[PDB]
Amino acid sequence: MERAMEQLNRLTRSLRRARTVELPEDNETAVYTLMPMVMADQHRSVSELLSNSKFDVNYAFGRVKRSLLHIAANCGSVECLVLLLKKGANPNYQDISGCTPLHLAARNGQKKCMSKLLEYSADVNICNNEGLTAIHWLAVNGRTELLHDLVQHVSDVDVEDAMGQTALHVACQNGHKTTVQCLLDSGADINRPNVSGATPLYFACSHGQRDTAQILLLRGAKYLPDKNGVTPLDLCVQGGYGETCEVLIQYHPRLFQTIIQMTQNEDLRENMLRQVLEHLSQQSESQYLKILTSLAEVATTNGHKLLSLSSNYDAQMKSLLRIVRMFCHVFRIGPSSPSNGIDMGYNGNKTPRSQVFKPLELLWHSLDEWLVLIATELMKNKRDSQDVISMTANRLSAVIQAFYMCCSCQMPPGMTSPRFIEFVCKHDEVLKCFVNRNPKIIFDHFHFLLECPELMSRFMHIIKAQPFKDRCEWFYEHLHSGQPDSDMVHRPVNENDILLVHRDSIFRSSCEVVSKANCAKLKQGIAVRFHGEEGMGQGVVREWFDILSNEIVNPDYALFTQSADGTTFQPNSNSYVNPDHLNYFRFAGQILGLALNHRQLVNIYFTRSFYKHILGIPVNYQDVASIDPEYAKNLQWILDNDISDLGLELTFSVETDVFGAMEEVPLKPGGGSILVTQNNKAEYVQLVTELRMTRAIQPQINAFLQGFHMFIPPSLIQLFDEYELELLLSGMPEIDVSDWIKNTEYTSGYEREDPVIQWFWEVVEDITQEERVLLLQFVTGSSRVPHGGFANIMGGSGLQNFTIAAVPYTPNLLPTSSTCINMLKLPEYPSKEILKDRLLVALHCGSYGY
Repeated sequence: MERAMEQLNRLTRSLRRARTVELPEDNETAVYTLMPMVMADQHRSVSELLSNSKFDVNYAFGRVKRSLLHIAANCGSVECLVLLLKKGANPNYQDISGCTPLHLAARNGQKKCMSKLLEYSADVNICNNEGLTAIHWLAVNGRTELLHDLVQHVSDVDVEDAMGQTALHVACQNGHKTTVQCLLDSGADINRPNVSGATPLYFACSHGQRDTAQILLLRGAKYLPDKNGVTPLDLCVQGGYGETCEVLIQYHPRLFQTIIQMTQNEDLRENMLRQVLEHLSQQSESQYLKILTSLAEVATTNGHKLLSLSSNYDAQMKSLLRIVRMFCHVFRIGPSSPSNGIDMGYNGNKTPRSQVFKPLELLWHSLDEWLVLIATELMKNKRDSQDVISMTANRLSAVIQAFYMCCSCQMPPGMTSPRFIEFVCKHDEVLKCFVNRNPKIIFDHFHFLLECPELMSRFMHIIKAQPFKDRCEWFYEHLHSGQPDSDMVHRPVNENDILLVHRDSIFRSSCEVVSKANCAKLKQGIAVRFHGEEGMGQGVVREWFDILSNEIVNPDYALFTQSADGTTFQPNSNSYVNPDHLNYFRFAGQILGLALNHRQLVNIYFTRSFYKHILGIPVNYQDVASIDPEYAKNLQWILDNDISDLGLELTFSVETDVFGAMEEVPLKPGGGSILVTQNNKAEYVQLVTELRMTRAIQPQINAFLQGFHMFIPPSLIQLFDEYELELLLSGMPEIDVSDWIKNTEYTSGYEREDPVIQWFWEVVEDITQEERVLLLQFVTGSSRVPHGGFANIMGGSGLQNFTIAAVPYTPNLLPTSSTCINMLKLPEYPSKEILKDRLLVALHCGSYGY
């Protein structure tokens, strides 16, 4: 058979060293003298031949200071151990490690070996130098049935290890149940404390173990704390261990309520309790409602106490909100059936809303009363006015946030609560006193209320009379201190996402590289690199933007063209000729947010119209001057003379090239047959402006916004106008006043030093920086200069100069501008008081309408 080699050569090695020889005088050879023979099952014959000998095993061999008796416990034979025990070989003799032969047979499971040592009265209590013993060694090793056969021979089981831990305390820490099954049968103590008071119970919950804690309760363990007071319960929380907590509750239902009281404990990890409750909510519906209803009684308590003027603000204020993010989170998970998964809570299925929101309503009735005060206050105090607005308005704004957080749970994604709406209009006169009191509360408490887009759409009540010098700080303050739509605050960190740039053609190459790379991966110092060239750590970056700036307007690509003013750029309507047409546009919009979000500027300026579309704003008829003034004039004739005197009627459906034939298409959808009624030409002026650009462009423009919106929240930059926006991109320009004085050209009636003009510039010197800059746009659109300055005016109608002309009339009329000529136009203001009254007043309303 296969193991016959072992059968034969067990007899052979007897012959090969048959003649007897005494063991070595040295410690190195004795292990060499017998170790193969013991393994080779000579254990009986060696016990026969070494019955006559003169050496002892305890003269330990080699560096390790072990014995063959340790090997005797290893290799698993007794008949040699018969003779070894006749010699009196001390089992409790130890290595340098302090270990025994027993631990080997324990480690190896040689049962009969473990027996005979105790027949020699082995001191089991001798721990090694590490402080661990056999019984400890086995429970961890999960070897129980021997431990039944072992522990029976001793009564000192309670005797601890070096540190005080019993094997029972160990097994619970490891979850070795059947081990524990035997130890208790063998007379183990249950509530035996460690030095710290740690029962085996405390150890199990630390480990997150279920089934053993079930058992200790059956056999009648006790729920106790440690020395410092920490319970088993606080562990499973800190562990996130849900199912173990469920077991305790079957035997101590008082604990459920204790959980709920933990949520107002600041020290805990909110992202652990979600594991617990979200688990128990799924456990059963009869538990489910008890949870939500139980949460609210804490909320209703804290709120009335929050409104109490004695309570400290910041403490309770999180303690409330620390609850509701779950309470919202649970309802969107919805009612889960008894011992079964989720149910929706649809109509007819018990109306969860009928009960759970009920305890709260006192909070909202309580709420409205204070606001009713303030209305009577503000209305009746307006002539004779610490003020409660100054004192406690910070508090209420905590609660109003609670009223959007709750109501938006019982509506679908992205859909507004109607009940919230009516609440706003009732008190709209009051809320405006808070925003003017503190504008940037809008970022913290009223965040979603006024920056969720469809609400921002609806809640323009406030966004206008939102003060505007607020914006003046906020070109930069809410860029540098962030723009908190949850993400313009901190960045991720990314290193190994390097871009290989193709210097020879960056545009087409980088089109690919970006569309691969992911979004948040690029909100950091971008790893700009070329093919096989380091160049610079990051200073190379600026080449990438600055160069792409001129390559988008690379006219051979046919993306953009100049205005009639020759200075500003706009998208080419006939760009449809391209084979690949739209995909390039998407590349652009991805750029600008990165120039923005990393707050480095760009040198290009576009036409004023193109900004109005980005902000979703409508166009006016002046915006046609970029493409062709003649239509703008032709549209002006319509306003110059009403249709009452008109003989040539217009059609509301006109031949137009849209990258096709001169197709006559309706100006209004379907109503292409009507004509210019006296009450209808306003729309005719309107749609010719819109649908000349829109219909030709709208497939193009949108791809730009998909990427520009990718890295930017649209809800924020509705903040800015169209005249504040171009400055974040190309920087606040420089203005030499003298250079602007010298290049003037006075004409059409005015002389260069009449009283009015001397008094004009007197007003300008009083003006700020962000208003003179808007004057320039009002007459040139363009907002910034070339190198040579105003002496090197780009002009556009040629490189012509900042010019002025007259339109004489009494001060009733206001200024006007002609852009392409880069000329200003002024009705006369015949006095310095007229100037000091009308001009100072006329410029502002003239320089911008609200």
